[PDB]
Order: sequence, then structure tokens, then C-alpha cells
Amino acid sequence: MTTNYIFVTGGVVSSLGKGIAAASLAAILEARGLNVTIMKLDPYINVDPGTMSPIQHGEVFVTEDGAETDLDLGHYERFIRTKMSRRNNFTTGRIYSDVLRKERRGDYLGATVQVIPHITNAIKERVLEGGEGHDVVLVEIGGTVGDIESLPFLEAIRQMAVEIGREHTLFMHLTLVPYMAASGEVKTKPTQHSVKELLSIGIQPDILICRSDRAVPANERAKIALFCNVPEKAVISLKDVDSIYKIPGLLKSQGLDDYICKRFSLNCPEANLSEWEQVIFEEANPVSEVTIGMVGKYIELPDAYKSVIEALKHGGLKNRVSVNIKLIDSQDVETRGVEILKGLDAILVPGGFGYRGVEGMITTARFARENNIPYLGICLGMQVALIDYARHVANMENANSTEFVPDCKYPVVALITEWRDENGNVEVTMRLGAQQCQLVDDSLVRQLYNAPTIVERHRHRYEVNNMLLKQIEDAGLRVAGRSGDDQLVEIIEVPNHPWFVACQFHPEFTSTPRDGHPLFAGFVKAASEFQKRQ
Amino acid sequence: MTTNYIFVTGGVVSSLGKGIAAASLAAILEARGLNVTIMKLDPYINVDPGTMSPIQHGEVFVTEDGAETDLDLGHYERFIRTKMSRRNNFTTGRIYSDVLRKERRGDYLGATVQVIPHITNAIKERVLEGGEGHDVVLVEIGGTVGDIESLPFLEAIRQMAVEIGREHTLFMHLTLVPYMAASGEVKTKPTQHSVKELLSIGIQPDILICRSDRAVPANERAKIALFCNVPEKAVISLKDVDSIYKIPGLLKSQGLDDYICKRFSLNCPEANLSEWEQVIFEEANPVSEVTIGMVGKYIELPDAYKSVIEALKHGGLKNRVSVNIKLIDSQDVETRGVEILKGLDAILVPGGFGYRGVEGMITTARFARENNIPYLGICLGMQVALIDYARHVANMENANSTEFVPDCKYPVVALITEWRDENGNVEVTMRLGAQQCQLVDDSLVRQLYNAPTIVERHRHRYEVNNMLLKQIEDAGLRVAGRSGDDQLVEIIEVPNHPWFVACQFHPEFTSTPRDGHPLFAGFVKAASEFQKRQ
Amino acid sequence: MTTNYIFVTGGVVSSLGKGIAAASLAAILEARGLNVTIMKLDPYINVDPGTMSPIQHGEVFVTEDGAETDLDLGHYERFIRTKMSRRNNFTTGRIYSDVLRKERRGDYLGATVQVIPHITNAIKERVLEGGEGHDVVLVEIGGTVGDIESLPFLEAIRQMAVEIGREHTLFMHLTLVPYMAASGEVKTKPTQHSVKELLSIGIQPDILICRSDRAVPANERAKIALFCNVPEKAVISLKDVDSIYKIPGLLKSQGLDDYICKRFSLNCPEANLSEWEQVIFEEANPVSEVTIGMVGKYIELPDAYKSVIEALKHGGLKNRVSVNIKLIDSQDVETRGVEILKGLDAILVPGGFGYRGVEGMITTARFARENNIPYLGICLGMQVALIDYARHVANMENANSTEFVPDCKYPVVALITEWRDENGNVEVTMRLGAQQCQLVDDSLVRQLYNAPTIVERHRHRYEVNNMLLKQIEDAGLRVAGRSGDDQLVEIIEVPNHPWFVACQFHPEFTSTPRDGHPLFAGFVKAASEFQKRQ
Ligand SMILES: Nc1ccn([C@@H]2O[C@H](COP(=O)(O)OP(=O)(O)OP(=O)(O)O)[C@@H](O)C2(F)F)c(=O)n1
Ligand SMILES: Nc1ccn([C@@H]2O[C@H](COP(=O)(O)OP(=O)(O)OP(=O)(O)O)[C@@H](O)C2(F)F)c(=O)n1
Ligand SMILES: Nc1ccn([C@@H]2O[C@H](COP(=O)(O)OP(=O)(O)OP(=O)(O)O)[C@@H](O)C2(F)F)c(=O)n1
Repeated sequence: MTTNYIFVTGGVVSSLGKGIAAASLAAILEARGLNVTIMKLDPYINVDPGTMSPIQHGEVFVTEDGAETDLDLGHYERFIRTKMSRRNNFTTGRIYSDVLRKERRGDYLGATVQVIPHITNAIKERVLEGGEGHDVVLVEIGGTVGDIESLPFLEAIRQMAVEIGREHTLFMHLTLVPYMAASGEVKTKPTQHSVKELLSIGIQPDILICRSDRAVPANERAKIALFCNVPEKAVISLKDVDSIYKIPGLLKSQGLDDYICKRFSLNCPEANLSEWEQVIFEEANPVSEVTIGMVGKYIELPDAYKSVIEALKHGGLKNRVSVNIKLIDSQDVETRGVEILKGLDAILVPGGFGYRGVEGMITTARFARENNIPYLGICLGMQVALIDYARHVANMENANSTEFVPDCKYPVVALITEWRDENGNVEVTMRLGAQQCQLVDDSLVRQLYNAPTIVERHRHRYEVNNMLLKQIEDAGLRVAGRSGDDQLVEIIEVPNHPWFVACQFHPEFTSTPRDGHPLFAGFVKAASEFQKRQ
Repeated sequence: MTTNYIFVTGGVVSSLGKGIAAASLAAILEARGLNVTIMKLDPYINVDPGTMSPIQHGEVFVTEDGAETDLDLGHYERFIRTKMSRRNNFTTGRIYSDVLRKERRGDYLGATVQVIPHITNAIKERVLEGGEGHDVVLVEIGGTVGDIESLPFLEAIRQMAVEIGREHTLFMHLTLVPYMAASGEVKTKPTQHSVKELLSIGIQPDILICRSDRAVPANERAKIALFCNVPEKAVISLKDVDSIYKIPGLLKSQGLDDYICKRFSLNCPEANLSEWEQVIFEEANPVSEVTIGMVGKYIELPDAYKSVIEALKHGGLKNRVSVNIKLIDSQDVETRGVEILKGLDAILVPGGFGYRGVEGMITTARFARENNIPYLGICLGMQVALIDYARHVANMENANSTEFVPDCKYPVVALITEWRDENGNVEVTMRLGAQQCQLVDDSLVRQLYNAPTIVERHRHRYEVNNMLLKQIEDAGLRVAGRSGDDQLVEIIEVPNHPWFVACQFHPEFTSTPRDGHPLFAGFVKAASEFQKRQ
Repeated sequence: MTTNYIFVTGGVVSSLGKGIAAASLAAILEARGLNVTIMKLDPYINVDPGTMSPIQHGEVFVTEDGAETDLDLGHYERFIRTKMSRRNNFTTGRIYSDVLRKERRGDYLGATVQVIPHITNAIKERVLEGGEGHDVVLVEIGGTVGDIESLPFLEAIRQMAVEIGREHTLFMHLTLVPYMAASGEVKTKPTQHSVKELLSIGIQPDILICRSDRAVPANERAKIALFCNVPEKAVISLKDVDSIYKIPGLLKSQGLDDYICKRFSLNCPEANLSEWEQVIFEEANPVSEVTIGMVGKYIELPDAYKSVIEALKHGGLKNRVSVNIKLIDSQDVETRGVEILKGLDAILVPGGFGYRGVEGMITTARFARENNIPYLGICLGMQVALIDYARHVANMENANSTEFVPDCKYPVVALITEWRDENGNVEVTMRLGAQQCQLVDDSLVRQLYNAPTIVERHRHRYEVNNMLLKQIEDAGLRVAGRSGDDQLVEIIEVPNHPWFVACQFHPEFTSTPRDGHPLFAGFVKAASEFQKRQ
């Protein structure tokens, strides 16, 4: 049991799919019975993505231990079974924070603290912490080789390779081999210049992953093999694909996992990708089609809802339904009205913070409730469902969250500390990661999950006000799930409806293409049944 | 009034004297009536030198505003009259701290924080903050061009030069032009390779400062001029010198200040270096010689006492005395005895923290007191003087500091909060920077300073215990200076002695070669008078 | 067995002694019974040094096959017994000539001829041609790594290392580790930046040879070992020495030959350096001293007479005489007269072309003959001796060479085709390399060489005119050596003299420190005997 490291770097351009490639290779190695994990080194100065806005960087992924991480850890969990944690993602910001704090504690004992060895040591420690206890660890280095921002990471992993040796380390380098119409060929010159930059910081690549908008022919792979001084079988073609689920198969067909198993002296059986073959087959052969509207406030960057979009596609796979996801701005509902929600087979309202676009989401939940259009609300999606039912069925005028209108008459959503009733009477912190939720018997979700208890991941501050709940319950709404000693509301259902479910937790973070998700499967099934009735 | 910047970089090796060169050039420009200042950008991760050990990095310099800074700010204050502050020195550590904290306050508004532009912006802001309000600002970049650690600094100052323009910015690059016996010539090839590294990060030097162990001939300067595409008058020879006081004259004689005044369109009169000429003359023509023992715990790196060594040399200049400074380990006095203090014309005990070597310093103060050898104690040097006089004249057995022996019977030195008497009765934070001190009339120091009040700089925690003082005063010791509402003891004198003075403050930080220092002048005079009597 | 290659490169500066170090290592390896050779790759565009002026490049060394080569091949032959040929030296000029010629002969079959692979292939072919059939081949790359001029050489040897493998190739990189008074240490930073330059062109050094004006301490070699990822025993200190004969011993004492033999899996006995120890002992323990004047037209650059200066030193070793070589400009004899030839124990006039300073050499030959000062003339040195004698003893007025005065009455020196007598009556180009010479009985040289025939190396056009020889022989001059069918004069003597010999050939090219040379041994012995008589 000696841990092996595959360092995954990128050259020429940023957007090579380093994460997908690492995840896809991990999927193959896992399918050979190996204990594998992946970690992402981000060269940004942000301590973590907690502060980073959804419409700049994309969604904040949440691990079961409650870490706020890069959305790439979503790819990782959707390609391998090994659970991600805080240890599988860190930034330059985290590393400098670690070192600045170690300096205050006087751990450096009056020494001058330097990029080498102090910053590089801190990086190596975190890679080893995340890596050890595994057969193979894939380490994705963010950025493009040659840029300033990744130089400490590259020096760190260069040092690791010298210490551990070439028997238990590989350098896998993604590169752009672009097509020029003028020459009618793909061009290796960018790979030549990129590999030279890599050599100049003391890294020799073992494996070249050649990204292009078409196949990189054997002739160009042979050229790249010579000038990089690697075997031709270590030069892999990875053309643009219509589905990332095909990538493990494409890499296996070129023997990449065989090459890695030989270099690391791992005797393991052939990769069984039958689950991926099944996923590819399902995706290629949908029986029917549905249009599902996603109504939120961050649609200007789709990656803001990355895991939700994937969870809907997984819902499609399990029902053999093709899902046409229509991203709709909730502010457009406020101004233009509910005319833009017409022609939808189902409606999803995903998570969010701040009041901008929330009123449109409340109107959207009303439209879906009154017109019997299948509805799934996630976090904020549950809040607007509760506000709708409180306002329009329990006749609680201007019911809202304390997040949006702090001094509202009926704060049906509020922090536990803010909980008050309509007269101002009282009783007597971000919830993050995995928590057990108890499901109410005879509820739709109890049926779908087929268990009394489930584990789903949170990222929210504002809870359902239990002081105003019974009034909403008596007006017809049903509590389907609860959690903890405070008996916090986790899931609500509207029963006089074909399919209406809203949850506080983020089920999208537990959905995979191979195992799907009970809520998303149920939701997409309802969308199909609705479409058939029209 | 448009502020001009001279960016001072170094190539080939670290130890080119970038600070001395910057300070020496500043001295010339100041002697032309210009408002000039200097700042040091350090690529270490240490938030500031406060934590850095004296026997690794050298002395912690203290500005009047109480900043703990690089010893280079000592060079700056000894070459120009412009006072240094916190703004004239910052590290990579400070810059990352600034940015990490701005991220928490949400000043970046959900943006991805990047080396460019966020780290480079933070660097530019601090350079502008320290620079603006001056005719010429010299910005010393620590490190060697081509190293990772200085890349953000070099990108920052490259950006500044583009924005401000070539009319108000210059790049001054120090380089090594070494002599090879084999070729019998100095070699420009290192300068060629260094300048290429500079070009590759988008900086073209305006001025080449050629360091060698001998003159760089016109022939080699002409070669460097062509391959750097600068005028030959912008290629300066700076050979190894026996005295740094000569460097302003050597640079002026090659027209460097004329070149800078033309490039910045500054019409100012010829530099009057008559004060530097006087310093050089004094240093070259000492009338007599003295041996002064410096007894401390950090002698293994002389730079630990950099400003004290310079202050003694300045004492020599003002008395026309050559001072032979003998660095003596205080632990050698503890083991080998006072035999190693023989042949000294005077004794100095400088500042320090921790008990290691303190007992030797107490014995050293006793030797100097009993044998009438001129004594100067600085900070710890005053503590061991008080402990000596308390133990051996006031018969206070085992009198000590609470820093060294917390539960001692007579804590003659302690924190204000720890102040107790011998029976345990009571009454009823690092002191940093400039503080007014009141001088007692008929004291030696009142005579030397010739003023009732002085301003000197502190760097100490532990004070003289005023509860045990009167007992030491009545045993003959005299309080010569005090400060503040707590009437803290700043200066003590033993009067039955030719010259015995010890101060809490660090007078070495206010000494210059041009103006000297009253205490050091008096001390070195006493050392000469003692030597004549033997 | 498989031929092993040591590629010898240089960083930081040109003048590291790459040739001396390669030659000194070859001497250690030859002493271990290995078959070793050395070759020099010069990045100049000159087809060969035959065109290059001696005051620009230094001496044109001549191999036994008549090749005009770099003076480094003189170092090679003075350290190893392996004979150099045309194959042991080529330039970029030769490589481009090779390729341009092959192109016109249609050898490339209408292909585009490129730096890679056509120029690099031509370099590799010539390195193999000189190397194959030896145990170890040392390949010296001229220039400084990072310069444009050496990039094709470095790419060629990089390719060879990939093909041949790490089992039979080593990269030995010389670097400058300069001392700084400011730091009181030698600086590894230039080696750091030079090695980064090597890595960027795809070469990893195996051995670092650290040049400095002093020993590079264990601490500094340890830093270099870590940065370069080489073992500490592969980092060698080579300080400046008084004698190059010590360098084999300094390298052996640090185990360099052991490391090379281990890497190449050569089992050979320990080196016995007794021959070098003896040379060092002889050099360190002279018995008497002499001053020998070398009177020529190229003294501006001493390396113009590299092999002659070394031959005189070797003559010193054999006689236990310390030789003070005084370089005298022959043009100074024309202006200031024979005043400057005073206090010389012997006179040597070396080789040269063109009339400038020749009349000064004729005056010098006359001075030495008339005042019985031991004389050795080489090539031009023989011409001026023959001219002196013809003019001043045989009374042949204005006797000269057709090279200098084509239409002179008495062309005593002239081309074979030009041979005429005083009346203009006739009979019915460059000589290069080793030729047999027949020595005359009862001549001084017949005794000294102790053989009837000798082999010496030529580089000359103009011969002794046989049509005017008889007349000069009748006047007392003796012919001591002849060659070929034309019976060309090789050696002349003046018997009415303690020691007066002059030869057409260059005896300095067959002199070594271990074996010496009979002519130079005799010349220095005569200079000693003359000094004792004064
Ligand atoms: N380090 C190097 C490497 C190569 N070349 C030169 O590069 C030239 C070939 O460059 P091309 O015509 O663009 O072709 P290609 O390299 O195959 O690149 P692509 O895959 O994008 O088509 C040779 O003359 C050379 F000479 F080989 C060079 O000058 N320096
Ligand atoms: N970028 C460059 C610049 C120069 N050179 C080549 O560098 C060679 C000259 O290098 P030297 O003999 O060491 O001399 P020097 O440069 O004056 O350096 P020093 O001052 O240390 O003596 C030319 O043939 C060249 F060709 F000019 C080069 O190949 N690439
Ligand atoms: N590629 C590199 C390598 C090092 N350094 C930085 O280089 C700094 C140390 O450089 P020094 O003080 O000049 O010392 P030295 O390297 O031992 O060189 P010498 O042997 O000439 O004294 C570290 O802070 C660093 F950070 F390690 C760097 O920034 N980039």
C-alpha cells in the first residue's frame, strides 16, 4: 500500500475540461476495484467559494461535512463513489491564511517565511492529507501552465514527484491541438510551446491529453510523442463530445488506464463500464420529451444551477424522458406576468439569497399550484411555496421572510432567534452539509425515498417559523419531513395536486447519472404524465 | 508637482547593495533641494520583521511611528532627512493579509480574487500611499529578478510605469559584472541573461548599476549600453568600496543625478555633498584609536546590532577616533570569566530578550562599574546595570527581571502590572516608537543633549519597578531621565565613575554619520580619555 | 562495448575552463586504462580557425593529419595520449557547409531543409564519427547556455541522450559560484538561473562543476545538489589554481571519476596520478631561474603563442629551471633598437605571417647570434635567422622573403614555384601536419633528439630557396634537417654559438608536461648555462 499521485495540469487555454478528464479517468480506475479520490487546487485568493457570487464562478457545491467548494467536486461525486470533503479542495488564499496564522503562533521560530520552502510545504502537506489512504489520487491544478498564479502549486508537485519517485507519480497534461481550415489539419505547435514552459519549471509530462473539436490523428499523436519523449500510447486524443458520460469509454478504448496501472505496478482486472454504457444508451434513446421551466435569479450564468441541471438530466435517464430545461428569469414574471410560464410540463424554483426576483418566484409557485403543473422547490423554492400558500390559501396578507421584509406581519420564514407570531409574541448561523431528516408516513416523499429517514445536504440560514406553521397546516398544507430537536420543517407537500414537493435541503448534490435521485425521478415522471394529458 | 518613481531592481545575485545604492542616490537628489523618500518591498511572507529573529534577518529597525521594519530603513534614515514610517516598508505577507481581510468585509462583492488584478492593485495602492507628496520616490524591490517571489511586485511596478508614463518613471537595475582571472576582464554575460529575464516580464531598464570588485571599464559599459539599448551615460560603474559614505560622490561623478533630473524634467542646482566629503575626510584621518567591547547574545550575526555598530562609528567621526568594535559573546563571560573583558577602553551592552546570556551581561556591567571602564547600556543594557547595582551595592540578593525569574524576591525590572515590593505588596504591552523623555538637571545626559526634553525610540516590554527604585537611588544610583504619567525610568547614571550611562530607549536609531549622537559621541570621547590614562 | 558520452556545457560566463576540466577528467579516466577522446563544438560561423587572426582567437593548433583547429585541442593532447584529428573539432560554419553541399547534391530529395531535423542530424553524425570506438567521449559545447548560437548543438546532444539513454550519457555543466564581500559567502543564484535555462531546452544536468576564486563549501554544494535534483557527490568544487596540472588530483579527490565509472558501469582499477604528481613536484622545486625573451608580432594576446609558452614551461620542468617568459613586441625593436633585448638569458622568435615587425625579428636574430645569446627560431623564426645570416655574413644585401619583398635581388625564402637566383635564373601551397624530417650527422639536433629521423608538424607556405642555399652554407651556416624529394630545409644551426637552432616545423605542438620536448629542454638548459656565465 504505497499511494500513487496523478498530477493533472492544463496548457494553451483554461477551458480544457481538466476536472471532467480527471473524474472520467477516476471512474475507469474505480471500475477496476481501486480506491481512488480527486482534489482541486484553485489559484484564486478567495479563502473558499463561500464569498464567490453564483453569476461569476458558478454554483457553490456542498460536501457532506459542510464544506463550501468548487463546482468541480460535483463532477467528482457524479463520476466516483468516494465522498468529497474539505480536504479535496483548497485555494492559494487558504494556503497563505494557513502560513500567516502559523507565523503568529510562532511555529516558524523567528525564521524568514518564503514562497520556497514555506508556501510549497503548506501545499504539499494538504495534498498528502487529502491523498494518503488511497491507491490513486488525481490532483487537478487550476490555471494554465506559464501563468504566475499556479507557479507555487507546480513547484510543490514537482518536489512531491522527486521525493515519492517516478514509480508512484505521473504528470498528465491537457493541451489544445486546434484545427486550422487554412492547413486542413490540427496543429501541435501550441503543445510544443506549452510543454517547453512545463520543462522550464522542472516538470516532464508522462501523458498528453489532446483536446480538439475533432479526433487528433495517429500522425499528429506520433509527432507529439517524439517532441515530448513519451510512448505514443501515452498520447491520448479527446475530441469534443455531446455527452461527458462517453469520456470514460473513449479513454479506456485508448488504453490510458492500462498505461497508469503498468506505471504504478497495479495488478487489477479490466474496467467494467457497463453502468456508463447503460447511461449512454438511456441518454441516446428517450421515448418521450418534456419542457421543464427553471425559474430563478441567476439564469444569466447557467453554471449557477450546474448540479440542478444535471439532476434533471438524471431524472430524464431514469424515466427514458428527454428534458428540455428552459431557464426563465423570475424578474421577467414580476414585470411581463405569467404569460412566460405557459407551455411548461413542470416548474422548478432553485435556491437563492436576497429579495431581488423572489416576488416572481412566489407568483410562479402560485401559477404551478393553481394550474396543477408539477412543482419542485429547493431551499428558496420551498420558502416561496410556503409564502404563496400562507398568502393565497391561509389569507395571511403580505406573509414573507425576515430576510426580505424584516418587520412583516406574518414572518412565515425567519431565523430561529427572530421567530415571532402575528401579535409579536415569542417562545422561551448557516446550516451546512449532511443532516438526517425524518419523513412523515403517508407523504409522497416517504413513498419515493421508501425509507423513514434520509440524509440530504443544507446551505441556508432562514427556517420555517413553527409559531405560524399550524395555521398554514390547518389551511391544507402538509409537513412531509422534519429534522433535529427544534423539529425544523425540511419538506412540504400540497396534496390536492398531481405532484407538488418543496424541500429546504439541496437534493441536486446527491443526484448521479448512475443512481439518479428519488425526488428528481418522481418530478420528471410527473412532468411526462402532465404532458400526455394535454 | 507630478511625483516621479525610480524602481530599483537587482539581477544575478541578491547581495548587490540595492538599499545603499537607493539611499546614496536619494542623498544626492536631497542635496539638490528635492523632496525624496525611499520604500522597501520585501517578498517574504512574514507580516513584518517583528517575529523575525535577529540572528537570521538582522536588527529590527524602529521608525518614529513605532513600526517594526527592515534594517534597510536604517540605511535610508542615515542617508536622508525625510523620516521613515509604516508606509516605507511592506512584505508579500502584509499584501496577502490586506486582500484576505478585504475579502471578508465583502469589498470584492462576490468577485474571484486573482494575483492580477487584486494582489497587484494592493501593491500599487501601498506604493502610491508611501510615494505621493514627494518629487522623487525610490522603490527598492527585494529578491533577484527571475525568482517567483518578486513576480507580483514586478508586474505591479510595470503597470504603474504604463499608467504614469516614461516621463515620470525610471527602472534602475543593479547587476553583477564579475572578474574572471582566466580572461583578465569583467564579464557582461550575466547582465545579458538578467536583462532578458526583465524584458520577458515586460520591464525595459533605463539605468544599469554595474557592481564588481573593481571598476567596470568604458569598453564593457559600452557593450552593456548597446545590448540594453540605453545611453552609455545611463550605464554606471559601482565597484566594491571601503566606505558607503563615498557612494553618493562616486555616483554624482558619473552624472547619474543629472540623467535622472533630465528624464524627470527637474531644474535644480548642482548637488552640495560637502557634508559627505567632511564624513569621508573624518573617517580617513583618525587622530587616535580605541577598542570598545560590545557584549550581547546575538554576536554570531553582526547585522543584529547594525545601527549600534554604525552609531559607534559616528561617535568615532565626531571625536576623530578610530573605533575597533570587539563583538564578545555574553555566555563566554558566564563560563570563562571576566578575563575576556581585559584590554577594552569601553564596554557597550545592547538590547535583547530572553535570559540566555543575561547573567554574563550583569557580570560585564559589574566589571565596567568597579574598574571605572566607560559603560553604555541600551534597553537590556540598562536592565543588567540596574540588577548589578541592586545586587552588589544595595545588597538586594538575586535581584532580577520577571522576564527571566518571575517569582524573584526583588523584581527591580517587571511589567507595570507585575510591580510588587520584596514583601509582595502592590499599588492602587510592547512600547514602540518616538516618546518625549524629561532629563534631570545636573545629570551627564542633560549636559550632553543640552536640552530639558529629548525624543528617542522604544522597543521593550519590561520597565524599572518604581516600588524598588528609591532603595537603589539611596544606595547611590541616579535617575537621569523619565517619561509619561507613570514617571517610567528612561536613563540611569552611576556618578562615582568617569562615564556610566544606561537608557531604556534605542539611541542608535537616531544616530547619523553627518549629525552623530550626543550619547555615542560622549561615550567614544570617554573611551579615548580612558585609553590615554593607561 | 557501448561508447559513453559526457556532454560538457557552461553557464553564467564563457571563460570557465571547459577545455581544461574536460581534459583533466580525461587524464584521470585514461589513468584507469579507459580509451578516451575529447571533441570541441565551436558555435562560430568560420568553416575552421585557419582564417581567424591569432590576436582575435589565439593560436591555430595543428593536428598530425594537418587540420587547423581550436587551441583547446592543444590542452587535449597535453593531458591525454589519444591523438586528435579533424574529427575532434568542428564549427557551426562546417555544419551549414555540410548541409548546403548535401542539398545541391540533391541528397535531401526536394525536402524542406530545417534546423530540426537536418542541422541537428549533421551535428549528431559528426559527434558519432569522432566518438564511436572509444570507452568515453567528452564533448565540449562552446558558448554559454541560453545564448542563440549554441541552441542547435544543445538540441542535437539532447536527442543523442534520448536515443543512447541515461546508462551511456552524462551532462556535466560548469557554472560560476562567485564570492561577494557584502555577504562573505559564494552565491548559488547564478547556477539556479543557468540550470533553469538548461531545463527549458530539455537538458537535466547530472554533474555540476562549481568554478569560483575559492573552495565552494559543503553547505553551498548541498543547496546546489537539492535545486538541481543531483546527489551531493555529483556537485564538484573547482576553485582557481596556480597550476592546471593539479586539476586532475582535485577532481579525483572528490570522486568525480568514481561517479562517472559507476553511471557508465565501467569496472576499472583506481587511477594512479603519479605522472601528474611528478610534474607538480618538478614545477614546485626549481633549482635556478632564467628570463627568456619571446620576440613576435602577436604579443597583444598571449594565447597567440599558447603552445610555445607551454613548451618553454615543459623545458623548465625537465631542467628544474623556473622560466620567466618576457613577451617583447618585435616592432619595439625597429623603433627603440636592441635596448629592450638586454638582460635576456635566451631569445625565441615564434611563427607568423606578413612583413609587419619582421625587420625587428631579423635585428633580434642578429643580436642573439653576435652576442652569443641562446636562440630558438620557429618557422618565421627560421626565415629571419636565414635572412640575418645571408645579409650580415654571406654579404647578400637586402636578402628577404618573396612574402615581404617579392622582387628582392636575393629571395633566400620564397615559394618553390618562385625559386630564382641573384641573376634571375630558375630550375627545370600550405604544408600542414606531421611530416618525417631527416637529421644531419654531427648536428646539435641529431644529439638532442637522439635519432636520425623525427616527426614534427608544419603550418607554412614559404620555403628556404635551395638556389641561394649553397652560398649561405659556404659563409658558415649549417643545414641540420631536410624532408621529402625536394630536400626542403627543415632545421638550420650556427655552430660558432653556444646554442643557435631554427626549424620550419612547430615543435611546440608535440611538447607535453610529462614527456617534454628535446629542442625546448636543450634551449632552456642553454639559457641556464648562459645565466651562470654572467
Ligand atoms: N524548438 C523548435 C521546434 C521546431 N522548430 C522548427 O519548426 C519548424 C516546423 O514548424 P511548423 O511548420 O509549424 O510545423 P510543426 O512543428 O509540425 O507544427 P504544427 O503541428 O503546428 O504544424 C521546423 O522547420 C523546425 F525547424 F523544426 C524550431 O525552430 N524550434
Ligand atoms: N543573445 C545572444 C547574445 C550573444 N550571443 C553570442 O555570444 C557570443 C559572444 O559571447 P562571449 O564570448 O561570452 O562574449 P560577450 O557576449 O561579450 O560576454 P562577456 O562580457 O561575458 O565576455 C557571440 O558569438 C554571439 F553570437 F553574439 C548569442 O548567441 N545570443
Ligand atoms: N525559483 C525560485 C527559487 C528561489 N526563490 C526565492 O529565493 C529566496 C532565497 O534567495 P537568496 O536570498 O538569494 O538565497 P539563495 O537562493 O540561497 O541564493 P544564494 O546562494 O545566491 O545566496 C527565497 O525566499 C525563495 F523564495 F525561495 C524564488 O523566488 N524562486
